Amino acid sequence: GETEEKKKVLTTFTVLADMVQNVAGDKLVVESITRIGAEIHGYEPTPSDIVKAQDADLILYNGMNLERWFEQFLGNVKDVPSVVLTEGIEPIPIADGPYTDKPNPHAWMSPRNALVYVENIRQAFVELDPDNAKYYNANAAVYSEQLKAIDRQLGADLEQVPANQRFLVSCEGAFSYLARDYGMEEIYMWPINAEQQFTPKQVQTVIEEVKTNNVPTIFCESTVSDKGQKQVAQATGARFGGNLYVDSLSTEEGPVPTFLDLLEYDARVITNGLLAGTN
Ligand SMILES: [Mn+2]
Repeated sequence: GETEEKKKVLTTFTVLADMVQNVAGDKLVVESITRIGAEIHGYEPTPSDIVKAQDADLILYNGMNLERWFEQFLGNVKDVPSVVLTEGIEPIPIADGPYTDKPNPHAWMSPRNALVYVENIRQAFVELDPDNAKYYNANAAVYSEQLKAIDRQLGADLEQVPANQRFLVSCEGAFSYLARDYGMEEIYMWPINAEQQFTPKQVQTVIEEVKTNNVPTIFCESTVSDKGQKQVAQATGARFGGNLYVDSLSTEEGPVPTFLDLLEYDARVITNGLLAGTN
């Protein structure tokens, strides 16, 4: 009597992938629809993506319209349970552009929020695989504990840059939750990823705001263009920080190979970017 196989949980992108894989341990086999630095807001699902979902015992997604392409994707697969890892989180509405004041989906950029992400991942696993409950709870318990610990570090990290200098300018406004948590003023080229290609007025606005605040370093993300941000960089003298990570982790090489890494790093390169470097 063979013990049989392990459940297949599918997730929309690489960040959620690392989160779930940390609550599943070796009990479940986790897979992610998208591969590394890919625009996840409007990714087009290949046939393989469709077939996977069909042969997956559970599909976990962010919700809050993060993966605009989900509703459709899930539409063409029979009864494969689906749960939104975002349930419980009180959203921050979008500022402008299309999706005017709809929910900002980037809630996982808030360690405080990441905790409810992990509770829901946990709950779905005990129902999906009741036998391995113990493990999932032991995993989540350990995982939750690290979130809290890094949360302390994040807060103790950003409070360095004085209150009236805590300006986090970026490409997409994905760091809104991280900003609210650690009292920062956000400055972005566009609210959320959409029709996009942004506009010269959006970059124009970013151009003045940086000046009306003397932000020494400005960043962008590893999933969107940097052609727009750099302009504001070499036309405002602000130092162009590298890429911050939100909608996708990185490789085994490079930084941000794990979500927890993602938090420590983003904030770490943010804190010292707002410290010196005006001229
Ligand atoms: Mn995004």
